[PDB]
Amino acid sequence: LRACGRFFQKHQGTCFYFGELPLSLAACTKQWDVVTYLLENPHQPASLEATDSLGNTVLHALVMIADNSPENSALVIHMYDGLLQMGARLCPTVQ
Amino acid sequence: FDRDRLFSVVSRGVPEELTGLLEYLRWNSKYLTDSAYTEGSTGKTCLMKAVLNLQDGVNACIMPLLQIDKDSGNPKLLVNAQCTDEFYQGHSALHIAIEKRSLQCVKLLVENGADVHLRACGRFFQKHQGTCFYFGELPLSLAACTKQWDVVTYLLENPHQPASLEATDSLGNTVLHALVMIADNSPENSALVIHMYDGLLQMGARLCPTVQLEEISNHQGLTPLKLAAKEGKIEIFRHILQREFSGPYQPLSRKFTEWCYGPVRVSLYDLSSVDSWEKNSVLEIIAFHCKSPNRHRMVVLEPLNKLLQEKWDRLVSRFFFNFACYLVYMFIFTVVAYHQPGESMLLLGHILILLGGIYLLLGQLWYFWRRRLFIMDSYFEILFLLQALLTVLSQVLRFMETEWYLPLLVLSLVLGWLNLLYYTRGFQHTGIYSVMIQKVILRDLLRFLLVYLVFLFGFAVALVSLSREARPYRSILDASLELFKFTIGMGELAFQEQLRFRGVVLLLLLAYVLLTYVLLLNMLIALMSETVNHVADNSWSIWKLQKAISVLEMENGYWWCRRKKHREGRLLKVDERWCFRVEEVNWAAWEKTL
Amino acid sequence: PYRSILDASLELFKFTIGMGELAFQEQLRFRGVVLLLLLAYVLLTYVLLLNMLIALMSETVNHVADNSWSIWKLQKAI
Amino acid sequence: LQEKWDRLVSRFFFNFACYLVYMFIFTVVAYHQPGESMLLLGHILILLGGIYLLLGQLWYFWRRRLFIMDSYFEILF
Ligand SMILES: CCCCCCCCCC(=O)OC[C@H](COP(=O)([O-])OCCN)OC(=O)CCCCCCCCC
Ligand SMILES: CCCCCCCCCC(=O)OC[C@H](COP(=O)([O-])OCCN)OC(=O)CCCCCCCCC
Ligand SMILES: CCCN(CCC)S(=O)(=O)c1ccc(C(=O)O)cc1
Ligand SMILES: NCCOB(c1ccccc1)c1ccccc1
Repeated sequence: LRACGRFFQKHQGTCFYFGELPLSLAACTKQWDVVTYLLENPHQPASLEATDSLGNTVLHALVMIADNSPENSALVIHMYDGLLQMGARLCPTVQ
Repeated sequence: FDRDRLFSVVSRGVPEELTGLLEYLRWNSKYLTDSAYTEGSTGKTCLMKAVLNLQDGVNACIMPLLQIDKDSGNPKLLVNAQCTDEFYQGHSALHIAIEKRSLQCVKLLVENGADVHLRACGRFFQKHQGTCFYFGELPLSLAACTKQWDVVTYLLENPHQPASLEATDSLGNTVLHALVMIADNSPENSALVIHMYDGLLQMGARLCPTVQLEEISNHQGLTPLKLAAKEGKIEIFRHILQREFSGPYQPLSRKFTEWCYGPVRVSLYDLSSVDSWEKNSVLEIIAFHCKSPNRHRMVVLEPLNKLLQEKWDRLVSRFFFNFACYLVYMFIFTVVAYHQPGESMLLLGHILILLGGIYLLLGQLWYFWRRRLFIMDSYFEILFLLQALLTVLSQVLRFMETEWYLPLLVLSLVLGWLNLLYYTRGFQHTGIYSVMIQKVILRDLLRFLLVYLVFLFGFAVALVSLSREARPYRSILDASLELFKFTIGMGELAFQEQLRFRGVVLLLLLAYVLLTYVLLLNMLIALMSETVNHVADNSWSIWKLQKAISVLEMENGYWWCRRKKHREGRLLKVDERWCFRVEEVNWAAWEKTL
Repeated sequence: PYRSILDASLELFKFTIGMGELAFQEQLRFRGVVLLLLLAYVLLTYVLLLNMLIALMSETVNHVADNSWSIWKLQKAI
Repeated sequence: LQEKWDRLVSRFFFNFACYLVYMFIFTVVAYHQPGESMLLLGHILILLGGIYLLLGQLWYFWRRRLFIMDSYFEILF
């Protein structure tokens, strides 16, 4: 599901950009237990190659929400590596 | 049994020696409240001595002392007796008990009939610049300024005589007002005052639910929220604006969170006594009635930051229309000044600057009449008045055909162009840049001028007197002018052979040079010392204060047309209040919450 | 003196370069007032120089010398 | 020291006022140096005033002879 309202779009104002997918939302918020289950559940697994209205994937969304603060950047990097490493299991043929 | 023996035994705390006191009082038909047993210096009674002389927390002499007075048939009460000195008027034994931090004595006095509403209104307790201790004037207010929870609850809910949070002192200050005044901006002090503020306010919902403690106004007409704005105490001022509670004490909140979604929070802020629609509001107090240096930091808080921003956006068109009308008026002024001796347009131009001068004159007179109660923030308001007065005077002089009309017209043109800095505050580009001129730049320029001009006169008189004998400087005005040319880098320092004392005159001119250089370096050093100890963030807050003052003036409209004030926010049930929705996004705080 | 804006602008600018001719010109009827305007221009201009000097001064204290090496590398990178 | 200053603050300004009067006479006489009677009276006052400051400062330095920039104005006076 793609939440593409003006509140979720990135702009100068009252907004919360996290990408537009539940997988991207579960990645911007430091929620490991949610993000793995969404990716490897047997009912309907999410795909890291999914893109929002701007074409941003999960890795692109993490970059945009990443500040230069060293508390924020540590979690974004750790989330970045974990999603990238787990992507080698679910979709090895996709870079 | 005289005063000296009685004062000694109560100090030593030996009830066994107090046996003969009752017999002596009955024999002489006297009471403990009589002037014979009170120190004439202040009016201290025998009970007051006992409370300040404590052992193990309870003075065993107090109880026998109190029951003796009851047996003595005193028409007054020793417990309710107060001092009579000018400095310590109204001081009582109950005040001493709370000060000594001894709940047991406070329990003892009220059980025997202590009046909890005794008002210590002496000069020592009144707030003034000097040796004083302002805590309000009631024992309840004293028990609140001192962090004594156990005392303050018992005084409020005791079955003998319960105190009331709605009680007021000589200035009309309640318990909440007293906490505000004694509240410093230190973050150890402000934490206890806020915690005391919430606790008394919450407990007030139990003892007096029908009474709104936050809306009680003192003799100055200020609520506890308005008093914090006037006193410039931002730390407690911020908490009241953003006060939020949950559970049974939810109605006591002023900030109601509507919905929170990640870093984005939506909160309904109460605008009661805050919106500028009502007279003597918090916004008006900060801009005009407040005089603390913190008033620029209080206009950037929420909801004031968004409340003033929305007012500015509505009135930004009025600000530029006012700016455009001033540019047109000054464009006419400049053209008429230049083309002063085709005559019909000059006459029309003279009329417009005459009508314009009256318009600014009446506008500024109306402003100062409204500002007469509290008057550097009005720096341009004075200049806009002077430009109007000189323009009116110049046009009046032109009617009388006196030649001095032209100098006044030209001085008005100079002042009018300089008044254009007032409209730099309407743009973020120019507003922030022009902040650091009135605060430091303009003040220290005056310091150098006054000192330098005095000794410019001293050297000018010296040069003229010394140069009067021949082997230049014919008067003070001339000698002042030549001496001033050294400052502008055009001073003619030459060995003038026409003077008999040619050598000495050069020495005076040289001595003036380095002595003046001392003044420039001192001024440069003075300018230099505040730049290092300066915060760039203050420039943004000071500019917002300048816009805050501006929007409040335009809300009143023009002097010739008073516009109806529009109330901000909307009436929303939260118990319905005129709340103001504020949308706030904070990634840093949200991530720390995760 | 001061026959036009271009002339009057030039004489007023000479004060900034330290060559301003501040004299009591007897040829003018309002000789006293003209001097007051010239004097008022001097301190008012000095306010502008000091404000600019203060503005220049405030970023030097809050400056990092390491940025100069990185900015130069960006210039070479471009 | 604050209570001593409050008691002697009137003496400080009286000393200041006497110096302003003395310098006002000094400035007038210096300017109007070559009606002659007032100039002669003005010359006498600055002569008597000069001796007064001379004797006052000599007495000060005699008492300060044991321990001598804090006396910067004492030298100038
Ligand atoms: C568009 C053509 C205008 C031609 C010139 C007319 C005279 C204008 C006089 C003038 O300079 O007014 C300035 C004023 C705004 O100043 P302020 O209140 O911001 O001053 C700030 C001080 N700190 O401006 C106003 O208040 C608005 C103008 C009102 C015009 C109608 C007047 C009707 C009178 C009966
Ligand atoms: C009111 C009219 C005065 C007319 C001028 C009279 C001469 C005054 C001379 C003068 O300048 O005295 C200054 C002196 C104070 O200096 P100081 O001790 O603070 O110097 C500070 C140095 N650091 O002042 C005093 O000591 C007080 C004046 C004494 C007047 C009576 C004199 C009687 C003599 C017999
Ligand atoms: C109009 C906003 C609707 N929502 C926000 C999403 C942008 S919401 O998801 O319905 C929501 C969220 C949180 C709370 C709450 O914290 O009380 C209530 C409602
Ligand atoms: N070209 C427009 C420049 O605007 B100014 C400006 C622009 C951005 C930030 C700060 C200021 C400006 C110019 C002169 C004096 C004061 C401010």
